[PDB]
Amino acid sequence: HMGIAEALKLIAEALEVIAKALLAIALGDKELAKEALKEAEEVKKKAEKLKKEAEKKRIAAALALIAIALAVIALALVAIALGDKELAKKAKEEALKVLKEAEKGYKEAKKQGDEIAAALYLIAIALAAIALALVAIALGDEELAKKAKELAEKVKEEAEKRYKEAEKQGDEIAKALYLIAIALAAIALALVAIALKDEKLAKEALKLALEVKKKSEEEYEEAKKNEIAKALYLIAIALAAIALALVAIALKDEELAEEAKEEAEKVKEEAEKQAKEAKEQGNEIAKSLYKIAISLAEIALSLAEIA
Repeated sequence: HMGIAEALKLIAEALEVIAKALLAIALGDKELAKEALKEAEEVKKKAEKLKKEAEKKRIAAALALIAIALAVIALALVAIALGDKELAKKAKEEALKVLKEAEKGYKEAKKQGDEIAAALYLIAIALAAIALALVAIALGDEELAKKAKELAEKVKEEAEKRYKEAEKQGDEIAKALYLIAIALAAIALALVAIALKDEKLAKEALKLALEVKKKSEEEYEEAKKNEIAKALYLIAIALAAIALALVAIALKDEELAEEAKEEAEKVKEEAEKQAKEAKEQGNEIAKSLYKIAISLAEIALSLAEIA
């Protein structure tokens, strides 16, 4: 309850560091990169702290690890911004450590039958593939991009199958979290297409993002008649807009970049509206998630202007 809210706060903070690290890449602004770097290690330390507390007491532990994975992603971006091979190699170590913690926590969450914690660990696995995809870009590592690609395909196939089993359980939060995982899988694929200069894989990631976008939009109005599953469907839509912008970057397509930017503006409006409503009614976890959705729309806009 309280440990969940601390984790969501940190996840929001890390998303702000990622937005800053992204802008530093666009502008070549190294002061911005050093700044984000200090913020991302502050976040990772606080997140590494909350992960021990929640384990020594499960949903907040996976949320703490998500924050760690998001901090590691900001590290990989800063390494791209500064051209720092040492930092990239540090991000590689940090990401594999996340991948190990998220594979173990995912394994026992399926045995224990904890559907939300499993969906949350599966998300952290997808975050690890994203981080590895960025380390591949920084280092020029083809084999690491292939490792990332194979990771993202496993997440996709398993999130799709576990999503249909959450439809048969009436677990709408897990249904949203598995949609988010498929959206993160599309993000990892567009990054690997960028890293490999691969056009067929970007066309693949594009078909995947459009599938998630259509499904998350439908599930969002269905949930509108939860308030948490509602905000999670919005996050999924924001994450799909991020993948569209990435494919607009990888294919050098401007109509796709305009379409990605227009969806990001649409989600932002809806999230601001919903967050206003959740604030007045005291839906603190929902307000947190709508906050997270605005952050993701901001990241999508950054990429959309880079394209």
